[PDB]
Amino acid sequence: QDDSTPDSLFAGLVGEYYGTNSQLNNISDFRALVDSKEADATFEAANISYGRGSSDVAKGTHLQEFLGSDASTLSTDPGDNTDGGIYLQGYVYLEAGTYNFKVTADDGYEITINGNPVATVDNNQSVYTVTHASFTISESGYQAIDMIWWDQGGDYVFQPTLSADGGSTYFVLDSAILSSTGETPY
Ligand SMILES: OC[C@H]1O[C@@](CO)(O[C@H]2O[C@H](CO)[C@@H](O)[C@H](O)[C@H]2O)[C@@H](O)[C@@H]1O
Ligand SMILES: [Ca+2]
Ligand SMILES: [Ca+2]
Ligand SMILES: [Ca+2]
Ligand SMILES: [Ca+2]
Ligand SMILES: [Ca+2]
Ligand SMILES: [Ca+2]
Ligand SMILES: [Ca+2]
Repeated sequence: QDDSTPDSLFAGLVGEYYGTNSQLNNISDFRALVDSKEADATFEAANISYGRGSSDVAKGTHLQEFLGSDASTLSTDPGDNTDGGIYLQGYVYLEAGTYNFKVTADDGYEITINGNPVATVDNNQSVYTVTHASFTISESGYQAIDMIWWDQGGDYVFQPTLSADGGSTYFVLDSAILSSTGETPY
């Protein structure tokens, strides 16, 4: 806790959605959007496997469809924009050891753990899956995590999977291991 507002405890990350009518070309553009205003909607990101869909995430009900099982936690239904994206933050339970992400996305994204980038695509792209380099966790427990992802338009998908076993199996980040505050969710 770091202010005077109690924070919701749930098995997920704290999600924020931002839309814009400017072009998002890269991570910097999306982070600047996040900095520029209050979120257009908030949600609980408890099953981080979104899309795929078409015809712009920021239009109509496409965000709801993209978020799927998480859309019932939306604070509002945003109005139309051309471009948009999400900012997720909270905690993930990981034992000490080596891990790596494998992420399918359109457009780009950045994932950080304990403040260090561990999976980055700093550009727009049609759907593509990257196997990212491995990283280490020094101490078992809840690790800080954040993610950004955006859609510049067109198709959209975001599925960042994680392997604990050297790339032999991967899992989606979901309510089994996510925490919004770092306390244990029940
Ligand atoms: O290559 C850009 C070109 O492809 C289209 C096809 O619909 O968009 C694709 O590529 C974009 C990244 O440049 C993705 O954002 C998009 O989702 C994907 O459909 C066109 O919009 C543009 O012709
Ligand atoms: Ca607080
Ligand atoms: Ca903001
Ligand atoms: Ca809408
Ligand atoms: Ca879905
Ligand atoms: Ca739901
Ligand atoms: Ca655009
Ligand atoms: Ca796109």
